Amino acid sequence: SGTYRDGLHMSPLLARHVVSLMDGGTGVDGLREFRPERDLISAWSREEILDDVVRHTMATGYEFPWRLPLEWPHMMETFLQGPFAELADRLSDTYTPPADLMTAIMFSEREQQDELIAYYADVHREWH
Amino acid sequence: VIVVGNGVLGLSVGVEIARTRPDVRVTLLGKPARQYGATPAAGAMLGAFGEVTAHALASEHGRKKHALAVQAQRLWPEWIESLEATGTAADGRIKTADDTVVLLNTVGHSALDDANFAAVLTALKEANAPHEEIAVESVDWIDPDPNSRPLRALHIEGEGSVDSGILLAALERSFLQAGGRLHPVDATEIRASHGRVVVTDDGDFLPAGHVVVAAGARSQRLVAALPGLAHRIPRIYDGVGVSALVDTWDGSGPATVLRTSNRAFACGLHLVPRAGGSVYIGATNAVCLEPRGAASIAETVFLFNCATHQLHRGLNGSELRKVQVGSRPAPIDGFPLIGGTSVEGLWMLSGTYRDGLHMSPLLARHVVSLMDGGTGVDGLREFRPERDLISAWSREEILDDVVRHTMATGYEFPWRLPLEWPHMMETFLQGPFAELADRLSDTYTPPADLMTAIMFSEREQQDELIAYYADVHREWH
Amino acid sequence: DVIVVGNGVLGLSVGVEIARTRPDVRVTLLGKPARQYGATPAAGAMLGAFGEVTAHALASEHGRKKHALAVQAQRLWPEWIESLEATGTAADGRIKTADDTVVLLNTVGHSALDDANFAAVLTALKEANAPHEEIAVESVDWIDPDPNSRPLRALHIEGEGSVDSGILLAALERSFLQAGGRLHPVDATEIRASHGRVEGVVTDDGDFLPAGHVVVAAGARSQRLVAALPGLAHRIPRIYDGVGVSALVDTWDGSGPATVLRTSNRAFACGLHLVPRAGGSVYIGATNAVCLEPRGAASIAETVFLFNCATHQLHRGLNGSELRKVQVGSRPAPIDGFPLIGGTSVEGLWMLSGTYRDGLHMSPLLARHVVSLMDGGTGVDGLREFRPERDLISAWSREEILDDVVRHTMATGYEFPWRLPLEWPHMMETFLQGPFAELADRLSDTYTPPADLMTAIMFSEREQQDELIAYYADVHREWH
Ligand SMILES: Cc1cc2nc3c(=O)[nH]c(=O)nc-3n(C[C@H](O)[C@H](O)[C@H](O)COP(=O)(O)OP(=O)(O)OC[C@H]3O[C@@H](n4cnc5c(N)ncnc54)[C@H](O)[C@@H]3O)c2cc1C
Ligand SMILES: Cc1cc2nc3c(=O)[nH]c(=O)nc-3n(C[C@H](O)[C@H](O)[C@H](O)COP(=O)(O)OP(=O)(O)OC[C@H]3O[C@@H](n4cnc5c(N)ncnc54)[C@H](O)[C@@H]3O)c2cc1C
Ligand SMILES: Cc1cc2nc3c(=O)[nH]c(=O)nc-3n(C[C@H](O)[C@H](O)[C@H](O)COP(=O)(O)OP(=O)(O)OC[C@H]3O[C@@H](n4cnc5c(N)ncnc54)[C@H](O)[C@@H]3O)c2cc1C
Ligand SMILES: NCC(=O)N[C@@H]1[C@H](O)[C@@H](OC(N)=O)[C@@H](CO)O[C@H]1/N=C1\N[C@@H]2[C@H](O)CNC(=O)[C@H]2N1
Ligand SMILES: NCC(=O)N[C@@H]1[C@H](O)[C@@H](OC(N)=O)[C@@H](CO)O[C@H]1/N=C1\N[C@@H]2[C@H](O)CNC(=O)[C@H]2N1
Repeated sequence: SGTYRDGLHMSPLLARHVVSLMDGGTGVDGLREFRPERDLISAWSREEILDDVVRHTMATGYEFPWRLPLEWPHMMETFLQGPFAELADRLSDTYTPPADLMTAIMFSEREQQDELIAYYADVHREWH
Repeated sequence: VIVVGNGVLGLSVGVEIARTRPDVRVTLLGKPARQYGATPAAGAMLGAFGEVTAHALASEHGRKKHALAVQAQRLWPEWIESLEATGTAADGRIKTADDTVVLLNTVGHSALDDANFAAVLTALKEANAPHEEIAVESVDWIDPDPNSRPLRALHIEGEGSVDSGILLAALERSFLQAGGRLHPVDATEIRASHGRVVVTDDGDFLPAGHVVVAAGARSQRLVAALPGLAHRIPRIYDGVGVSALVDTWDGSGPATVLRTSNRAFACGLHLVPRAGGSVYIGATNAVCLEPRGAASIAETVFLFNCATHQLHRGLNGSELRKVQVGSRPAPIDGFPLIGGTSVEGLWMLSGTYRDGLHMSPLLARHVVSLMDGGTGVDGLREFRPERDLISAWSREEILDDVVRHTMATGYEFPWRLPLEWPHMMETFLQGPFAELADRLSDTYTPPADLMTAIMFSEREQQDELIAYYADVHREWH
Repeated sequence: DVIVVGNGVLGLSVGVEIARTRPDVRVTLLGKPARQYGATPAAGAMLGAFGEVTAHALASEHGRKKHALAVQAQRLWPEWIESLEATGTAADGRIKTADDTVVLLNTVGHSALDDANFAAVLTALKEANAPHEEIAVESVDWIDPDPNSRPLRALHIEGEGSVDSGILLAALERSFLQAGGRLHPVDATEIRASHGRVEGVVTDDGDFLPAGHVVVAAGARSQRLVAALPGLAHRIPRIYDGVGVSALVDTWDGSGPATVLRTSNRAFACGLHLVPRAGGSVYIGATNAVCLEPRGAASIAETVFLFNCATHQLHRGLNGSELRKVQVGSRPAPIDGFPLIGGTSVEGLWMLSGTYRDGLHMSPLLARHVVSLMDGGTGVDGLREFRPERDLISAWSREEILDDVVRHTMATGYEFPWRLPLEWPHMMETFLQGPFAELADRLSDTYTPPADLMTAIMFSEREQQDELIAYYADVHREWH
């Protein structure tokens, strides 16, 4: 599971991998990293993800595509940085959600954000 | 008597001093270039009811300003008669229209345009002013883009316009006729000693027992060099305004002023009729911490786009005669600086922002009455030039207003964007403006027009304002 | 005595060349400092050769000749500038403002113009062995476009540059005086000829100036001036006003690009370009509308369109930059789409006009051509077809022009750029064909106006259309 955009494409390879593991083999070399039972992976710095989430947020405008005064995109770029930086810091000292999930958390209810702070904390206690 | 400044205010007080005191020599300073001059860039509308906003009529200070504008309106017919009397047919007519039509369209924020249309209607009813809501199909001349068209229209009777250029010529002519002397140089410094009252930019010195400062946006910078007055006269900034003269495709023009209510950050759309197949369109407004003598591309495009879509598509193929730029004197606390000073013989007539020209006859009569030992006009006492910064609104009201006006710049464009985006911008604008207001001062909050300028200024310019606000608190509290 | 009528780039350029190569003769140049309707002072200006290439131009014999002349003109510019700057000092300023041009391809226009014209420019550069390369858009210096208006392809053309048209005019005036030329700041009212020879020029102050040579380079007024002579009303092709709007902008930070920045030519010979200037200024242009009467002022529409394209397609920083000046000049727009260069049936009467978008670029070559002809030479080979005294050229079939005028009409939509329901462009394509086909058939059995002029005629008054039907008929009777 957790194949997001390309499980269907990878299906023949992923199926062969799991069957090899079930038969006492090692399957496909690179897939060991993606063991289902693991600490949350941190593939990017908080800094990389905060740049990415602001860039992707701005991209939702250009993809529409919007038409607006030329000052406005510069205003939105600078006023988006603070709130996303604040959310990332509030969520966990160690884990940063990738951009796709961070925007969903940003626009979720306070209760759902607090539940994620608890989840991230409980995962840290289990693995640190 | 020396009048410093050759705008509508300087020349209007100059004319009234010269006429009512034939004993005294009155000299008026300022150059024909009229650098940063608001008056020559003005249409201009004799704006009283047209200037009504919900926000203005919710503060005590705003309801006073409105009352003065209504009083000023009554002086205009005899003031024009008395200025045209010193000239001939060939000098042209000061008055270009008697009536104004206010248009409501959807090319703006509902939170400004809907509220302000209702407030104008209300203020007209309260004052028993002659007006009626008319069918949009009965408004003459206009040919808007259907997607930008008005759906409601308001005819205001006896609210009109003047040619600001013919007004200036008539004031100069009337000043000379009454014995005034025009010296085409700029004041560099006001000289005072032992608390009593000009060095000019050619090096000369002119003595006087009365100095009236009406130097538009430069008025406070000139008086603030005197001892203590740096933190006792409220700062005046440049409300930079862009307008245009257009020769219409067929030489036609509307019989009335055409306008919207005031829009984001005291911008607004209007067309003022002119003689000889020309129209005036205006006007943008941006508070700048340093003066600027040239229109931006953005200001030009916005003014032209609004006029062609919301007023007449015929303006699209019409010839651009002139792009005009002037500085509305923008007082830091949002109210004019009119009257006497702690220095004997030193008077100030400035910080009139959008409507100094309209109020000129009343403001001139007020200052002359004060100079002759009178009390002048009742309601103008609150606008003493030497004062603590007025706080006409709560920090909360101003933070709601600045976010609303910021959003309005979008709806006025008008923008097209995903429907989630306006909600995102509303919530993400609140924090930064709240943070700026708290950082600037514990006591003073700049009005919205100035707050947005401060928000997008350099850190050095923000820090300088924090020092200014602190020094003003120490002087007055 | 030689009299040059006109003080634009063409008049002054031929003036300089006559004065320099004939020190024996007195050369007098007419025209006032106001330069009313003057194309030259409103120009950036680009030394446009490859940048001016369109698919449509390079599909006609007459268009491939014009291109060849523009390539020839380019080779003269380095020595021409050297020879003009040599008569001045450092403090007079540099004529050259850039050496190179970047052509940008964005989607703020019709694919049928911009895609076809980008390919045609690339092809014409390859054919002429001109130094150039397709570069990464990320490697174009200075530009900061709106992402939705950004270029996705860019073409660096080496040795295709720009001049400050104002410093060029000053350097031409200076160089003219240095070579013994005399400037008389009045306008010609009338050319006098008798027994098929030039006598001289009546000026607007009432005076009469005698001469054995008169060169007319009065821009858009050139044909109206020569047509008063016997027979010539229907023997010299009419020139109209290609009214052009440009602007000088002081950039927010005093910066400017190192190269010319431009698109290919767009709807009705409009186009977007930025020409570098000294002292924190840039030139942006340029609109184009053929007008049947002259117009001295930009429209609101022209100003907004120029500013909107520059701020979105070139640099968003121009949005907050200060407008110094809106400039208006008249491109001399010949009715048959080709210049009027050379000799006349009247001895001593020469004409140098109808250069539309690229008179300034071709000036050194056109000046050398007319001087060679005046000295009994043949001048430049390819310029014979553009004799000023001619039947109207028919460089394209009526069919080609009707396809072109509809395509350019549609392009005015895509260049805005418009947003409308997807059925609407297909409806407009089909409903535009009939009216333009009807106009072309009504105007003449033989002559078809080029697209730029046809749209102007389409939206002119019935009286102005009828006058053109009479003109075209009178020209047919004179030549056929
Ligand atoms: C719009 C879209 C476009 C896509 N395009 C591509 C593409 O172009 N290329 C590509 O490679 N992939 C594409 N994908 C899919 C991507 O590859 C996925 O990662 C992949 O399909 C996941 O497959 P899955 O079998 O894990 O999950 P699913 O396809 O979701 O199958 C899981 C199934 O289990 C069932 N189920 C749930 N709970 C239970 C239960 N308790 N007991 C039994 N059954 C249960 C569900 O009903 C469902 O049928 C796309 C997906 C979407 C949504
Ligand atoms: C775009 C625009 C539109 C407007 N529209 C309207 C309208 O519709 N209705 C309306 O009522 N009003 C309008 N106004 C004007 C508004 O009322 C102003 O508040 C008013 O014009 C201010 O007049 P003033 O004499 O105080 O200043 P100004 O008109 O600026 O005159 C001050 C003069 O002092 C000169 N000066 C500066 N320094 C010195 C010095 N050291 N010595 C001497 N002289 C000096 C300046 O060059 C200038 O000429 C408009 C203004 C602008 C810019
Ligand atoms: C907006 C715009 C942009 C341009 N951009 C470019 C560019 O990027 N690159 C380029 O190569 N070229 C450019 N051009 C110019 C183009 O090449 C023109 O074809 C060229 O300038 C024509 O030169 P001219 O000397 O024939 O005309 P003009 O410049 O019009 O000169 C004619 C002069 O004669 C004067 N005159 C008129 N009547 C009389 C009379 N009776 N007697 C005496 N004098 C008279 C006029 O006032 C005028 O000054 C541009 C032009 C415009 C309008
Ligand atoms: N790039 C040239 C161009 O677009 N030509 C147009 C063209 O012929 C038709 O429009 C489309 N879109 O095809 C046409 C429909 O009326 O209007 C044209 N535009 C004009 N003509 C006006 C006059 O010269 C005076 N005032 C202006 O501002 C000019 N604007
Ligand atoms: N009606 C006033 C207004 O919209 N104010 C803007 C406002 O403060 C912010 O933008 C929004 N939309 O809220 C802000 C973000 O930089 O820009 C403001 N506008 C400007 N500042 C520029 C400078 O004065 C010089 N050149 C221009 O062209 C001016 N335009």
